[PDB]
Amino acid sequence: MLNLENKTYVIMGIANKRSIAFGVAKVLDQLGAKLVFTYRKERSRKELEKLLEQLNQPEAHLYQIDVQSDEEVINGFEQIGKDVGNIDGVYHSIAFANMEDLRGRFSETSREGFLLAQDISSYSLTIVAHEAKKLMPEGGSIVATTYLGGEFAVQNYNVMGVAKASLEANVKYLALDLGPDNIRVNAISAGPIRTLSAKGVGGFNTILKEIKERAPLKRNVDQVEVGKTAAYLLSDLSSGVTGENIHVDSGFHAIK
Amino acid sequence: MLNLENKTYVIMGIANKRSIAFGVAKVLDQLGAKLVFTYRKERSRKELEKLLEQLNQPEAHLYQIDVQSDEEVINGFEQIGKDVGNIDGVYHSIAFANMEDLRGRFSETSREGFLLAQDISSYSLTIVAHEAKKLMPEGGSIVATTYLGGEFAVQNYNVMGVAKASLEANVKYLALDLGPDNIRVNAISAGPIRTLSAKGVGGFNTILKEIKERAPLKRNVDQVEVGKTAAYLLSDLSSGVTGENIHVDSGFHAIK
Amino acid sequence: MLNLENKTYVIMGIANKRSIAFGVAKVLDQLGAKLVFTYRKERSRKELEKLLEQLNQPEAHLYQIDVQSDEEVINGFEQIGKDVGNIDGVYHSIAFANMEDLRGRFSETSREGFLLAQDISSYSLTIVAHEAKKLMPEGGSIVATTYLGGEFAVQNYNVMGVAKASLEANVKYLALDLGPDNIRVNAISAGPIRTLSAKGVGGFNTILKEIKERAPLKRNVDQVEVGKTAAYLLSDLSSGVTGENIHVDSGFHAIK
Amino acid sequence: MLNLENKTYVIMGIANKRSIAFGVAKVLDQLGAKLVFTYRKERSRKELEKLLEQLNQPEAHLYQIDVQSDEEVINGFEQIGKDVGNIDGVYHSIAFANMEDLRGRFSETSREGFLLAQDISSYSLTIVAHEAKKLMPEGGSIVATTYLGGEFAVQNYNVMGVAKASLEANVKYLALDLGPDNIRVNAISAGPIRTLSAKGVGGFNTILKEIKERAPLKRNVDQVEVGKTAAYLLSDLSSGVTGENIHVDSGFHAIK
Ligand SMILES: NC(=O)C1=CN([C@@H]2O[C@H](COP(=O)(O)OP(=O)(O)OC[C@H]3O[C@@H](n4cnc5c(N)ncnc54)[C@H](O)[C@@H]3OP(=O)(O)O)[C@@H](O)[C@H]2O)C=CC1
Ligand SMILES: NC(=O)C1=CN([C@@H]2O[C@H](COP(=O)(O)OP(=O)(O)OC[C@H]3O[C@@H](n4cnc5c(N)ncnc54)[C@H](O)[C@@H]3OP(=O)(O)O)[C@@H](O)[C@H]2O)C=CC1
Ligand SMILES: NC(=O)C1=CN([C@@H]2O[C@H](COP(=O)(O)OP(=O)(O)OC[C@H]3O[C@@H](n4cnc5c(N)ncnc54)[C@H](O)[C@@H]3OP(=O)(O)O)[C@@H](O)[C@H]2O)C=CC1
Ligand SMILES: NC(=O)C1=CN([C@@H]2O[C@H](COP(=O)(O)OP(=O)(O)OC[C@H]3O[C@@H](n4cnc5c(N)ncnc54)[C@H](O)[C@@H]3OP(=O)(O)O)[C@@H](O)[C@H]2O)C=CC1
Ligand SMILES: Cc1c(CN(C)C(=O)CCc2cnc3c(c2)CCC(=O)N3)oc2ccccc12
Ligand SMILES: Cc1c(CN(C)C(=O)CCc2cnc3c(c2)CCC(=O)N3)oc2ccccc12
Ligand SMILES: Cc1c(CN(C)C(=O)CCc2cnc3c(c2)CCC(=O)N3)oc2ccccc12
Ligand SMILES: Cc1c(CN(C)C(=O)CCc2cnc3c(c2)CCC(=O)N3)oc2ccccc12
Repeated sequence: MLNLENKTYVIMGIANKRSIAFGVAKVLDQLGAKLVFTYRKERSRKELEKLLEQLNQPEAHLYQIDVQSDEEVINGFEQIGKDVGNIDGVYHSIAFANMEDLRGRFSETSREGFLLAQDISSYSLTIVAHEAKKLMPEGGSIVATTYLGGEFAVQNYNVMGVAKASLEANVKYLALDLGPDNIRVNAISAGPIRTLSAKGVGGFNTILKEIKERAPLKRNVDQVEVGKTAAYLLSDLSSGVTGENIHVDSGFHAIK
Repeated sequence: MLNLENKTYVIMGIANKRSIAFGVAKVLDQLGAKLVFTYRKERSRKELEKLLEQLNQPEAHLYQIDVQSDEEVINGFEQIGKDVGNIDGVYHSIAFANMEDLRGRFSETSREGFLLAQDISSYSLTIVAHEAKKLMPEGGSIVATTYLGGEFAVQNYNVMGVAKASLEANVKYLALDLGPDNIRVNAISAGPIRTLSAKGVGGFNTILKEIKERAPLKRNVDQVEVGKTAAYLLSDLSSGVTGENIHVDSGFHAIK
Repeated sequence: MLNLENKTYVIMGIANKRSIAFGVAKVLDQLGAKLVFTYRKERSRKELEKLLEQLNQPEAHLYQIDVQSDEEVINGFEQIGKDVGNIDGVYHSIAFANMEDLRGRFSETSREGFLLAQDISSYSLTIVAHEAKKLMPEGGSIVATTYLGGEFAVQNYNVMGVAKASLEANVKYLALDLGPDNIRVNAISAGPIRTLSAKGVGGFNTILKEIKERAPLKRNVDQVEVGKTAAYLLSDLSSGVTGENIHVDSGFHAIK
Repeated sequence: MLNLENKTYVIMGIANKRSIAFGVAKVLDQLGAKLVFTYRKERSRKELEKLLEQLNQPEAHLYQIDVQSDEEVINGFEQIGKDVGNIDGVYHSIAFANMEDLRGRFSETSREGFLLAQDISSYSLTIVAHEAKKLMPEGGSIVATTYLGGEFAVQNYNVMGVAKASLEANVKYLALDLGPDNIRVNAISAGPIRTLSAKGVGGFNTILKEIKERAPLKRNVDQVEVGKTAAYLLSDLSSGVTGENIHVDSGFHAIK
């Protein structure tokens, strides 16, 4: 159990050493997995290669995939299959909204900002799952990252809250559709973590303080803690579990 | 309480006599409310006028608003304010997805089909709320229609399930944003009803049969039953209630 | 709709003018309903009679029923049926735990304290429903009062939180069992209100302050607001609604 | 990660080879854990010893603890601490209701039957947690078994449904109370499994058939699958997770 030595996972959404998806990569790597990484723009390839040398993987497998492009997602997973073969799962950690939409009054959200968030943060999972399934003929596990703001209205989270609720339903619909193909689809609801996606978010230290003061474990979580739950979900330990959303958040989801 | 004689409501999404929104109109009308109706295309105006004569309203207030158009939503509510004055609330009953997306494997959903459903079925509430609030300077109530498929993966509901989950989160975010303006925003989760939106949906009679056999009240609900709950939500009876999703479904939501 | 003139409701759990159940009584009374009141101990009868003269009911119908006694519940509803006839519904607002259990560490709860809370705060609904149904041969509506602490762990609520979760499940099981008899069973999740049940609860003003600062309506709710939702639930306006838990809490349930 | 060689767990509620808790024991045992077993009555000791020889544990640690007795729970965990030392966690799989209460109309449930179910199926976790914490001075993990009938009204589950809702809230309150002591408390919501607790349950094969036909994985789960999720929850893989209820049910919780 949990020896991932002959398993291969595609990880999407690493930006830097603080990325939640890099906590996932470190844990899967320590368990022996072969890892494939995707990134949005060619400008990020070098820093990502360099970051990933930390894992000492025998081969650096990196692919430019902008999930806004059908062509890039299809072509990318096809190239992954040609280069590395079939895979055992996908870790999805991609989200975006225009910054102006993460501070406004939500009622002022533009149509374009709303659809943009849905496209990147929710639809991306659907097309990734369809293309990744082609590499998983004997089944596999797909995991997406979410936040409690998809379950409750959190101040400022605004359009991303609606995008995460969409993502969370996307996970259940994919679980239903792909279950017969022995592909499980689950989410991790991570507590707040200081990453690049916290940059420009006002009052972020106040959010971190509230968890510390109120959550059952009276502390915040980190990327490795999300990564350990991701290993469980990506592995056969979680074989009977699908369409689930596991909170890795020091118990915050359970209190009011 | 519940005398709606000096109140005005805008109702969006009546297609015909079987529309859920027409059950809402009949109940509000019987309570004495003045009603304003919107419709998508000019081709539908005459049948809608004719249908609405059944309510014997002293004045027929009807406006062409395609919620896919920012201009039409802004201009429409502005014209409503000029013609009838301030309003007390809005009933939103608008949803759409391409039919091909309501029978597929969900994983095969196109980007365009996904975003289309989000645009009409979820974003429409956001822009309607922003424009309607301009007519509600002393506050008001906004109600949207949803389905259990936004909370759970239901077979075939597919892209509409993700759109309804988005709508349901939209309701909570709007409730948070507009609460300080004394505007409440709530949803009704209606059980299945044979309307125009059931047309082409395979196995619809099987869905109706399952409710009859399994729901606590052992019967299906109707449009007037949704309308009675909509009156409660649109009126001051529900003054302490916002961001809520009330199931009008014979108890089906409560069983498994 | 909502003319309750030829309807009779039994209200259980009024202690004084601040009781949530008295907000319910005032609203139902203003709607024209005939009301029957129960109370635990004979010592409370006079103050309750006096309090209830405020409603100017043509007849004072009051019954001593300690819900810990099967005999008193059976005999009480039987006497109600003999004196007033069949009823249209029951409003249940009864809860108790030993004070020592509402401040402890929850893990230190005694077996006796735990079972006491379950007995009064949850089982009471089950036996009341069974005895009340005998007075509702053409159907009716039963409503119970709950708190968000039954859905989430709230500090200090402790054994009452477990008792309310039990009550909330009791409501769904009763809804399923009694639905075929056209008896609906629902809960109201009231926000915090300064009543006799807040007495001795440390930090209660802090709880009230958090709602004011964080809930969508940025204010606390009152007993009349709960009473207006109770009228909706007790009346035919809510005819398609059962096993539901409606939050009357300024939207607090919808945020995090 | 997940090497449980220097860890000790107490497992409560094994009846025979089909017990969910025995699936838990097999998985933890294969991971290298030392196991301690409890049982209700001395009559069961021999069959349990014999069953447990299958695990080839170097020492057979078995204790008679009837969770209805405060003395037996306190004395039992105290004896466990004296014999084996500190422990790393507890797996709780104990439930009971009178059979007459699992087929009735729920509204006919006796006070004694209701409280009995609460006592064994819910309060037992509270006292076990308080006594077990004494053996976990550096922290630990407590896991309880639940069923979807604690979240929704399932036909016939009746008083056990209310008992499981109570258990599920018990888990959140314990998580809050014990979090500062670095003790995590979580539940597993297992899908239906043919065990001794299915004996006498009418229509059990129909329940199993519905999962197979409707759940995302289109199959039922087994005791080992619950055991693998229990290993995750009992180990440090789940370090940021508490007050959670993980569904091991082929995705059934996610559909309607
Ligand atoms: N940071 C937090 O507090 C939490 C974040 N989350 C969620 O976790 C996920 C990842 O968050 P992060 O905080 O680790 O984000 P960050 O470190 O900024 O990584 C964002 C990645 O998302 C990528 N990304 C963003 N947009 C796109 C796109 N259109 N196509 C492809 N990738 C895109 C972004 O470029 C970048 O990856 P690449 O460098 O591989 O491209 C997101 O889904 C986020 O919503 C959940 C709970 C708490
Ligand atoms: N029928 C059912 O089983 C249930 C439906 N619902 C929901 O109820 C709402 C209304 O459903 P309905 O079943 O009454 O739908 P229907 O009678 O077909 O009315 C649809 C309306 O939605 C309108 N509509 C659709 N797309 C658009 C658009 N882009 N802009 C403006 N209006 C649009 C459509 O034209 C039409 O109204 P107008 O004739 O006023 O335009 C929808 O939100 C639907 O998702 C919920 C539970 C159960
Ligand atoms: N106060 C609050 O913040 C909230 C209370 N609630 C709930 O509302 C319900 C009523 O609360 P309250 O705050 O109005 O309580 P209070 O005004 O103290 O009334 C308590 C009643 O509950 C009665 N009661 C208590 N125990 C028993 C018993 N064993 N048998 C019969 N009645 C019992 C108590 O005596 C008394 O009524 P009578 O005077 O009619 O007997 C309770 O179920 C409570 O848990 C919910 C949300 C917020
Ligand atoms: N079987 C199923 O379909 C499911 C069961 N569950 C739950 O799983 C748990 C265990 O179920 P099981 O189906 O494995 O039950 P079974 O194999 O009959 O074991 C019951 C144990 O619970 C014990 N038990 C029962 N009552 C008591 C008591 N008062 N004190 C101490 N132990 C008690 C019973 O004796 C026996 O253990 P011991 O032989 O160690 O004593 C229960 O909490 C049950 O509610 C959840 C989902 C699906
Ligand atoms: C917590 C929390 C986060 C972290 N989190 C859970 C997120 O999901 C962040 C998602 C995100 C998506 N798009 C952008 C940004 C963040 C900032 C930079 C940018 O230009 N676009 O973001 C918030 C935004 C507002 C309020 C709270 C939060
Ligand atoms: C129930 C139920 C409904 C009713 N319902 C709750 C809905 O929300 C229907 C929404 C809907 C949206 N767009 C379209 C259609 C229906 C049919 C005609 C069309 O061209 N587009 O629709 C289903 C579709 C699949 C499965 C179940 C259901
Ligand atoms: C809010 C809130 C309440 C109000 N509420 C929702 C309740 O349900 C109160 C229930 C209650 C039950 N039994 C007793 C008392 C209160 C105080 C007096 C007594 O001797 N026993 O009580 C709390 C107790 C602790 C923490 C928060 C709260
Ligand atoms: C599923 C399912 C189960 C399995 N399950 C999840 C359970 O939790 C069973 C719990 C249980 C508790 N007490 C007793 C029994 C079973 C049968 C023997 C006895 O004398 N008492 O039990 C049901 C009972 C009715 C309906 C469905 C179910």
